[PDB]
Amino acid sequence: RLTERAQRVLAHAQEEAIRLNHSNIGTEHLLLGLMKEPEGIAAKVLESFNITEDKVIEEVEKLIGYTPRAKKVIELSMDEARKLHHNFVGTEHILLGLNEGVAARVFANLDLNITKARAQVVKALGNPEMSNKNAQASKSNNTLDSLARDLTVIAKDGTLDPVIGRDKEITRVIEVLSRRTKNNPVLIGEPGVGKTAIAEGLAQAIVNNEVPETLKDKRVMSLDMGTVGEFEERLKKVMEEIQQAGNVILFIDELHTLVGAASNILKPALARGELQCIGATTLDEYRKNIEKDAALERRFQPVQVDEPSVVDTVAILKGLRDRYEAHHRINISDEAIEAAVKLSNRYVSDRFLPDKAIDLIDEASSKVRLKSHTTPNNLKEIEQEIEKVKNEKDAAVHAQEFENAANLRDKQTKLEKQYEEAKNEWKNAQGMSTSLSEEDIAEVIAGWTGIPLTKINETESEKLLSLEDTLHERVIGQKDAVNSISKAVRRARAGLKDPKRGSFIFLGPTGVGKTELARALAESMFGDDDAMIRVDMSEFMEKHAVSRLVGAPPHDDGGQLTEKVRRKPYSVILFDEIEKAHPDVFNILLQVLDDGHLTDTKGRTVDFRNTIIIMTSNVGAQELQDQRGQDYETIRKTMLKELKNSFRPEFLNRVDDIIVFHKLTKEELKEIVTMMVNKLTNRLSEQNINIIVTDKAKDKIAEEGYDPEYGARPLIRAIQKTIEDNLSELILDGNQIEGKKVTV
Repeated sequence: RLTERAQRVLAHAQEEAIRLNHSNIGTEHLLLGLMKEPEGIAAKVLESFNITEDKVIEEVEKLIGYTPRAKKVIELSMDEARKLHHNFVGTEHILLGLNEGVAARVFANLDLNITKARAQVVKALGNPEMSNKNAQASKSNNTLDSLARDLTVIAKDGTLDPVIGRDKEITRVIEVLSRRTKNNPVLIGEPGVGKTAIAEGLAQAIVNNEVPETLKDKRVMSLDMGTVGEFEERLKKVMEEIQQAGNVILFIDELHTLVGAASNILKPALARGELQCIGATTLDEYRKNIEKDAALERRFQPVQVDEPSVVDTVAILKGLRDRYEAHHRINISDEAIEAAVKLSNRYVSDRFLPDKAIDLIDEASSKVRLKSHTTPNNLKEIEQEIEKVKNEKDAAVHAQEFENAANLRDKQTKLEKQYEEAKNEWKNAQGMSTSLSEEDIAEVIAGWTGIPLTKINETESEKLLSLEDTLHERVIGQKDAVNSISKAVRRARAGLKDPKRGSFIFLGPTGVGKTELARALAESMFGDDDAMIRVDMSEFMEKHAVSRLVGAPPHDDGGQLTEKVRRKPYSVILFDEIEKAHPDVFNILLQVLDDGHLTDTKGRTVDFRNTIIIMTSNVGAQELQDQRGQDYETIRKTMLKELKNSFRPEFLNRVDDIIVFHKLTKEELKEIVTMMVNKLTNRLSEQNINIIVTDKAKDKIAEEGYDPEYGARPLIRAIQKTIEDNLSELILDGNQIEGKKVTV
């Protein structure tokens, strides 16, 4: 039938009949629709000559204080289709149909059909705009108080200060009011980290008035969420007032309203279908609270960026790099910014990097600022010079010294003699200036984590360089397999695997570097081995696939490890004896191997690629006859086949690498025992005691305990069994201690 040009406002002038509830649908539905709001859309050009638009609004709005007269206005409006050389009829020739639509009284809003309206048709384009670019009928074309306090005017002071970077984000925010659905995005995750300062980005657009054509009217107010007998009847009061005033928005500041003094206070007024504002909730509180309603989970749009990304933080950081510089009184060599984002990026597994890196602006800036806080030892030596006798200088006044005389003015002259030097070298020595990286990185995370080693130094031009080397220092051997890994998930790093996507097999007996270099492995990785978690795949069989996958058909025995790592922000996993099982289970252990995570039943989808899992085998004592010195390719290919006997390439094509044991010898026995000596060097020679290494006893007992069954691990205890008891010898000595050395 009709078009988009202001039949828009006749469909919603039929909503103006629903708005204004009148038994004659009046021209003030056409015009109090056509004037959508009391804003100056006065932009109708006829407030020049005779009749004010706002005067029409007031007097016809007192007349209320298609109605076939105005259904003939539909006709006379369609009569204007050929009168002014058009295709179609536009937006204000409704009013050029509005003979009847006048407030014709003593103050008549009688409407000029010609008078200077023809000069106003020399004004309006007319025959250029027939219709339809999509439809080109746009805008200017041819208690009310501290209960809702704001920051909008406070930003419009300029006192609130510009954060930067969220152009697309605040753009999204603009798009949310373009919904017909969900007028807030509940920013989830870590809100208010700067996401409150994203709202400062929004009021920042208000003070800019980059805030558009339309949205300059309504404004952000800050809610008062505090306590009073009843708290809430006042709030129900102020609801109808400012909601009736209706030219603002507010926040839920922190909490969705689930309280006792009540929860459903004006949550029914929300449920009245009204009231565009902003809520507040997090990731799992979207998942709890907002989803706990599932009408909250209906009504708002969940959006976040986190406690955020990289160059976002570079943006807002180098933008606020003047503001918080007016706080912390230092300013930046931006390599500190680089290394800061870089390192707390590498670190913080449970909290997030960047508002914690704003907190690094706090810690590091507070650190240089605390070589920069209080009165400035040699200036304090000058203060000792200020600090010999005023605090006892004087009393010769009290009685008859002929002596007041001397020592009085001796120390008058003598101090003031020795004084203004303090001013001179003090104002000189009141340090260097900008916030350098090196030590306001190194010193400060040394104030947090430490050692400018694995905990700080760690540029991976260092450890990726000496990587294979470094772990090969720990448990020697398998260096082929070592940089088969260090190579292998070297190219997990530099992004060349999937960002959510690694498994490594053992070939030997336990604790030969299985326990010990799976140990020393993760202890090299992030400096600490504690991440790594065990199930044998002799253990995960059928209903440890139940206690691996939660029940309801067969209990909450699901996950021997699930709820732990579910709570954890970081872990590493090692599993054992894989083709001790059959090709059937390798699909559920392959379900561990999936997803860029695992799907068990309990809690959360996250990354894989930050750390590693590891596999282990021991069965191939048969192919040790192959070792009894055939190659990597021979025996790895042999138990790559014998591997593949039970295995699945879905499952195996989630495993990275076959990892050998170069079974070990008595020599590697001797040398990991030599590492055990270097342990006691590393711990108990910290009393810095010298060491007799008697190779009689060493190769004696080493010769003894080279276990065919157990390998090396238990013997280590069986070393110390005597040996550290031998230390007790030494402990009960206190004599062959630091600097000296005995054994047999």
